[PDB]
Amino acid sequence: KTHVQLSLPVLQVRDVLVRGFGDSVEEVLSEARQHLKDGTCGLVEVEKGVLPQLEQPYVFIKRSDAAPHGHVMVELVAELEGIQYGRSGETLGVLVPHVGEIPVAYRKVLLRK
Repeated sequence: KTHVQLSLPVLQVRDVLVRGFGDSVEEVLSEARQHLKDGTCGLVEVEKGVLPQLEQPYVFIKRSDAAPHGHVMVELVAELEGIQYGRSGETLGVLVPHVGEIPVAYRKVLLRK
């Protein structure tokens, strides 16, 4: 399937134990896609002071379209030292590994895979 319905646990930035997916744009996009498939991917909602508490490169989910079955269509865009790899809509949040942190909410998304 080109798209997969996912429900992503929304984590508070200060709870997050593993604050990024790796060390290159290509690795973080790779790791993010693997964790999304394995159901081991969390979402942090981006506000003032969140991104400096996480590790670059960042992986964002961005709205790819204006929402089947409640699931917002999203795609992945990475960022490293102010350069983005991908072009998409509004940020829904930053992806991080989920290692059992308690979420505050779930974000229903349709991921272009």
